[PDB]
Amino acid sequence: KSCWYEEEIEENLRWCFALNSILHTGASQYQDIALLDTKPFGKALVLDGKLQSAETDEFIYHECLVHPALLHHPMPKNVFIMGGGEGSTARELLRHKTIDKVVMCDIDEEVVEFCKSYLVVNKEAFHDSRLEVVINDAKAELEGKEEKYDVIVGDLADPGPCYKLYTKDFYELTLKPKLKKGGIFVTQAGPAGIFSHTEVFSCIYNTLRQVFKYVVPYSAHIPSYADIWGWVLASDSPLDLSAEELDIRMRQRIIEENRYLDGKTFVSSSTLSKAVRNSLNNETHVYTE
Amino acid sequence: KSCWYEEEIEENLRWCFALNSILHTGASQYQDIALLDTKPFGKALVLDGKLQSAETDEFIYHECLVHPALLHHPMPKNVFIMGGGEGSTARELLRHKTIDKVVMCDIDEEVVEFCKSYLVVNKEAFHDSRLEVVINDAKAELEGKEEKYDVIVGDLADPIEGGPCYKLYTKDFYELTLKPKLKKGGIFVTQAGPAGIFSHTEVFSCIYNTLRQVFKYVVPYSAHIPSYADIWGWVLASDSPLDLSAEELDIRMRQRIIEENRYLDGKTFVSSSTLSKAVRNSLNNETHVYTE
Amino acid sequence: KSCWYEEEIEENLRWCFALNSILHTGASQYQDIALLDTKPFGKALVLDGKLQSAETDEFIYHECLVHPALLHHPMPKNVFIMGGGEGSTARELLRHKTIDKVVMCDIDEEVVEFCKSYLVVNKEAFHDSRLEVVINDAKAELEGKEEKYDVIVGDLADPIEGGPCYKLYTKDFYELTLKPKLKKGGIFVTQAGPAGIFSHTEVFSCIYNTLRQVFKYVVPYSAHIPSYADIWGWVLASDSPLDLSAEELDIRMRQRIIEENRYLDGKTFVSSSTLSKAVRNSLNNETHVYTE
Amino acid sequence: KSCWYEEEIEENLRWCFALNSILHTGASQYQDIALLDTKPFGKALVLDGKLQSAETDEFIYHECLVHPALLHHPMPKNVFIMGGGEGSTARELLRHKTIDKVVMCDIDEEVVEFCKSYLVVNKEAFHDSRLEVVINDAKAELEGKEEKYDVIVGDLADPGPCYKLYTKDFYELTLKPKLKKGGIFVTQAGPAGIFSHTEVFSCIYNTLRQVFKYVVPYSAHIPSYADIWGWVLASDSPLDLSAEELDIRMRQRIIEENRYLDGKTFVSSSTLSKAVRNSLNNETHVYTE
Ligand SMILES: [Mg+2]
Ligand SMILES: [Mg+2]
Ligand SMILES: [Mg+2]
Ligand SMILES: [Mg+2]
Repeated sequence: KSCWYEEEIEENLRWCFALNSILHTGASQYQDIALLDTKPFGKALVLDGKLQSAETDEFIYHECLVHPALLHHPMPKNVFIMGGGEGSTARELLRHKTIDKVVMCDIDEEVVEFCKSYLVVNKEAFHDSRLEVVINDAKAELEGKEEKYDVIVGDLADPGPCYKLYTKDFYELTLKPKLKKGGIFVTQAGPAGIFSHTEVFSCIYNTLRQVFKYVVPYSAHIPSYADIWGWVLASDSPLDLSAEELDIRMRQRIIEENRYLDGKTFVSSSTLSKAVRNSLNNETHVYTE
Repeated sequence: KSCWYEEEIEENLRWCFALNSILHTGASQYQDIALLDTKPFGKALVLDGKLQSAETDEFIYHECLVHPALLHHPMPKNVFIMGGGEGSTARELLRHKTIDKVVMCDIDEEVVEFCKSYLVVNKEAFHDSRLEVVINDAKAELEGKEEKYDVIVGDLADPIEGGPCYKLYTKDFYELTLKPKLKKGGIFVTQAGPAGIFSHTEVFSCIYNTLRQVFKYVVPYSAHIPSYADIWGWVLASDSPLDLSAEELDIRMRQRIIEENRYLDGKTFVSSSTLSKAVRNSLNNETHVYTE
Repeated sequence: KSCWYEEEIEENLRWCFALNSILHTGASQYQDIALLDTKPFGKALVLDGKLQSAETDEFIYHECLVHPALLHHPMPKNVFIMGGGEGSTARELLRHKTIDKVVMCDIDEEVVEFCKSYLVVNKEAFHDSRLEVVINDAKAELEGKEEKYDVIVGDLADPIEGGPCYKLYTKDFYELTLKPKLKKGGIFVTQAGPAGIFSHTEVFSCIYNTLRQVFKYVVPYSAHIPSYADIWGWVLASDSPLDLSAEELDIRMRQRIIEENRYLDGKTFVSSSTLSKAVRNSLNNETHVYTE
Repeated sequence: KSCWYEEEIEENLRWCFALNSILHTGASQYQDIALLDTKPFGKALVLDGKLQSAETDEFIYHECLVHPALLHHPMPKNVFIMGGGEGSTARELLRHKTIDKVVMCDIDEEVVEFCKSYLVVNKEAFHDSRLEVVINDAKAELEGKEEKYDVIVGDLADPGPCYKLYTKDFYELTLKPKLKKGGIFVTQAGPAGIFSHTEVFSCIYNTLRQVFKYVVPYSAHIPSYADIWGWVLASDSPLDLSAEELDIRMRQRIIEENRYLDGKTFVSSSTLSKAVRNSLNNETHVYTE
C-alpha cells in the first residue's frame, strides 16, 4: 500500500495503518487535530499525532468505560465526565433510561466542536437535552460547583495537565465530596498488557485502593490501541453483581443492545491474569501532590 | 533507533520492532528462518518473515497451549505434538510430572535443528529422555502406528496458509485419523489463530465449528500475546467433560507441574474461556467446516 | 510528520515522502490512479503505486523527453505520442512554434480524463486546437493509417512491466511499424527507464541496443530526476544525423520554443549525452534485443 | 523484506534499505559507529545514524573527489586530506605514481581504527609507507606545521565543528599558505541536485570563487547518497584539460584502471545543468568567521 499513518506506541515499537484519505483538519491553540480515513480502523481521530478514537472499535472502549459503573449503581441519575471531548462517552451514558443529566467537562473547545461537526456517530448525543458541555479544567469545575453526582467518569489522557486528576489528594479531597451517597467513580487507566500495565494502570489501581473501600480493576483488548486497555471502578459501596444480574439490568436500563458488553464479558474483563493480579497486589506507588 | 524489524499483520497494518541485531539464519525449501535480537521483545524467531516466538512472551502462548489440556486430563502419560519444532511446547509438557513420553512430529528438520541449537530456553527439553523427535507429516505418522495418546497437541501454522498443514484441521482428519489415536479420556488441543474482536472470524471460529462436528465437548479460549499484536486462540476438544473450577485447576498445577506457571492460574483459564459477547455469538453461529 | 507516501524503488530500497493530503483518485481495469499532495515534491500523480509525475520536477523529464528530438529536426510539423496521457509531453511539444499537429495515443482513457481535469499545468495544452487525443493501442493506431510524422515520441511504461507496452519496444515494431511512419529526416525518441550506474542494465542498455539494430544514428542520454530517486534515460534514433553543438541547440531554442526552458539548454544536452565510462561501455557491449 | 535501516535524508524525505545483518559496532566519545550488511548497497558505514560510505558505490565518490585534482597538477608529490577517516580517499591518492606522501588528518581516532580493522577495501592503503595518519583538527594541524602541499583535499562533513573549514578566512589565511606554487585544492561540497544544491554546494563554490583565481565545480550521482553530489576544484593556475589529455594522464600516472572516471566523464561532470549553472552564478552567500 501507498499511503500510511505512522505512530510510535513506545520508543521501540511503531504501528502503521494504511490510509484512504485525510478527511478533515483543524487546530486549537492547544493541539493539532485530524480525522483520517484509515483502511484497518475506519475513521480515526488523531490529536497531536496520537490516535484517540477509531470508528471500528471505539464502541468497545466506551461500552467498557461507561456501562459497568452505571449498572452497579441502583439508580444513577446524574453523571459528570472529566474529559470525554469526542462525545462517545456521553453517547453511551445517554442510553441509560435512569439518566437525566450528563455534564461533559473538557478543556479544548475546538476539539469538542470538531467532533460535534465531524463524528457522525455522536450527532444525536450532542443534541440530547440532558447533555451539558462545559469548557473548563475538571478539577476547577468540580471545586467551583456544589452539585454532587451519582457517577463520575474519568475520560482524560493517561497521567502533564491531566496528572493531577489521578492523585490521592484529588480523589480524597475533591472528587469524593462531589459523589453522592452510594456513588461510583470509574476512570480509564491506561494500557493493561501483561507488561504494559505497570506504566500507569497498576499505579491508578493502587492510588484508588487508598481512598475507596471497594475497587474493581478490569480490562479489554482494543485493536486500534495496540494493547489491552484498563479501567478501574471505585465506590464506598460494594461492587458485586453476577453476570445474570448484569444482563437483567442491561435489558431493563439501557436502550438497544450493547455490541461488546454483556454480563459474562464483564466478569471475564474483571478477572485479570495471574501476573497482572499479583502485580496490582505488589504495587506500592501512589500518585500524590 | 535506525534498524527495524517490520511485519505486515494485515496488508493494511504494519508493526515495527527496533532491532539490536540479526543473530542467525537458516532455510529449508519449506521456509526461511531468522533469529533476531529485538528491543521490545528480546530474541525472536521469525519463519518466512512472520514472528513465531518472542523471548519476552512466548511463555504465554506455550502455557496456554499446553496446560489447560493436561490439567483437565486425570493422568496424562503420553502426548503427541503436531508441529512444535521450536521446542517450547515440549518444554511445557515436560514440566508435568505425570508425563512419561512426548512425541514431537514436525515436517521441517531444519527448524528443529536450528531451535535445538539456538533456543537455549529449550535445551533441557530437547535432551530429556522422555522426548522423541520424529520428522514426518503428522497425518502419515499417526496413521502409520497404532499407539494412542492421552493428549494430542496441534502446534501448526494456521489453515489459512493452506499448504501441508491445512489437512490437519479438517473434519475427516479429526474424525478418522486423530480421534482413533486418542486414549479413553483423551483431549485434543490446537492453536487456533487470531481471536480478536474482528480477527477471530478468519480461522478461530472455523476451527471451533469444525471441532464441534467431531467432539462432544469443545472449549475455545483466548489470551493476548503482545508480540503477536492480537488476542490469540486455542481450542480444547474431548469426548469426556472439560469443566473444572479455577481452584481444582490450581490444585492440579501445584500437584503436577514442576515450578510455578508465569501466566496461567485457574482463574486466568476461566477468564480465557469466557469469550466476549460478539465472539461467543460469532462462534455459536459459525457454519464453515474445514474439509479436503 | 505522521502521514507518508511510500514506494519500493527496488524490493530492497524504499523511498518515503511526507504527505499533506490524498487529493483525488480514479481507476480503470488497467491501473489505479491517485493524486497526492506531498511535502517534498508537491502534487504527485501515482499510477498503480508508482509515482509518475511530481509537480516540482516533472519539467525535467518532459523537457528531456521532448526538446532534444524536436531541436535536432530541421522543421518538425507533426508529432505522434505513444502514451503521454498525463498531458505534459503534449504541453512541451506545443511550445514549439513549428508544430501544426500533435497526436496523443494512449490506451487508458481514464488517465487522460483524470489528468485533463486535475493537472491544471496542462489545461492549455489539452485545449490547444493542434492536439488530437486518440484512445488506442499505438501499434494498431500507427498501422491503421498512412500518415507519417516528423517526430514520434515514446512515453510509455518500461518494457520490464511486460504488459501491453512491451511490443512497442521490439525490433520488429520499430522496423516494420514505426520507421515506415516517419517522414524524411524523422526522429524517434523514447523514454528508456532508469539510467543509474547499476540500474541502467535493466532496460536502458537493452532499449539502446534494440534501437541500434534499426536506426543508423542512436544517441542515449540521461538526467537526474529527484522524485524518481534515480538518473533517468531517453534515447534518440534517426536515419539522419543527430550531431548539433550546444550553441546551435541554444539558437534553435531561442528561435522555436515559446518561453525559456527551465532545465534544458544546449550544454545540458551535451552533458546528458555524455554518459559515464561504465555506462558507455555497458551500452556498447549490450547484446540483448527486444523481440516478440 | 523483514529488516530495514532507515535514514531521514531531509525533514520530509526518508530512505530505507533492506538489511542482511549488523556486522560490527563501536563507538568513540564522539559518535556511534556501525558497519551494516545491506542488500542494495553492500557493506555500509554508518556514523551517528548517517550513512557515510557504501561498498557498491564509494568508488564513485572517491574517484571523483581525488583524481581530477591530481590529474590537473603537473607533478603532485604530497597531499594533505582534511578528514578522510575511512581510508578510501588515501587509497585513491596512493594509486598515483607521482605521490610520495599522503597525510590523513581526522579528529576521531576510533573511527580510523574501526575502518582500518573492518574496511577490507582499504587494508593495503592503510599499510602503505607513504601514508601518515594524524589525529587532530585539520585547521590546527595545518596552522602548526610549515610543510606545504601540492594538493589539499577536503573530505570532511558538510558545513558544527567542520563549518569553520569552509570559510573565506580559513581558505585565504590558513589553507592557501600551505599550498605550494601551482597547488590545487579540492573539496567535497555536499548535495548538488537541481534543488538540493542551494543548501551548501552553491555557497562553497561562491566562497572559493572569492579566494582562488580558477574554480571548477562538478558533480555526479551517488546512488547510496540519494542525490547528485558535488565537488569543487580551486587553484591559482588554470584548470583546463581536454578529455583526451585527461585519459593520457590517467594511463601514465594512475596504477590500474579507474572504474568510474575517464576524461569524458569528467567533462560531463563539470558541465552543470542550466538551472544549477545559473544558480551558482547568482549565489551571494559567502561563509565567514
Ligand atoms: Mg481517549
Ligand atoms: Mg502473526
Ligand atoms: Mg519509479
Ligand atoms: Mg563522507
